[PDB]
Amino acid sequence: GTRRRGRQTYTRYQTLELEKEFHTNHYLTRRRRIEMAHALCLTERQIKIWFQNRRMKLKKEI
Repeated sequence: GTRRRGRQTYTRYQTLELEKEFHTNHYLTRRRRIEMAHALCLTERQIKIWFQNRRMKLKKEI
């Protein structure tokens, strides 16, 4: 039905579960990414995007 959805946003529930994750680990593995697809209930590539935009927005660690 709806496979080609056009949305470039994220919900608090996602931004949160994604924030804490990036805080604990810097790099996400293949299996680790899938583990998030369940809790977050999103595509496997969706997570990569949040990491590509986030990791790019920030730099180094204070």
